[PDB]
Amino acid sequence: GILPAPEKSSKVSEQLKCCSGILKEMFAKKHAAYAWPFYKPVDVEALGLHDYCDIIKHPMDMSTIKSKLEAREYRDAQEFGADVRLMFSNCYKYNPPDHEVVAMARKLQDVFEMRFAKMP
Ligand SMILES: O=C(NO)c1ccc(-c2csc3c(=O)cc(N4CCOCC4)oc23)cc1
Repeated sequence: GILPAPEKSSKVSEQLKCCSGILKEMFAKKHAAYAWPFYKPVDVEALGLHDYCDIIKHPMDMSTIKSKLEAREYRDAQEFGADVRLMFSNCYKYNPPDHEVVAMARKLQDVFEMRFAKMP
């Protein structure tokens, strides 16, 4: 009489799974030509990015987003899409428009939005 056993069902498994294959596709060798910088966290030291810490308050990398997935730390794809768009925005936030890394970020983001938006 009380027992509701109610909840927005799983399916999000199918989301986070689909959110996966995206990233798995995002790591693809064909997209390597512009995905490789974003594979691992930016080495401000090795890259000498003196002010990247003062600006990028919440840096993100594809490797970092990948770990949260395996950790089931993402509630849903919207959380998942946020870290990704968090990754790019930093590329946009830190550097000038005409820079190459932005161009690499954009073509990578283009692949993302297509598969991402075409989730059911
Ligand atoms: O040379 C490399 N590996 O051997 C390398 C280079 C760049 C990155 C990278 C990924 S994201 C990101 C970023 O946000 C801004 C910047 N810059 C802003 C100035 O132009 C050159 C760099 O470096 C990155 C990662 C690895």
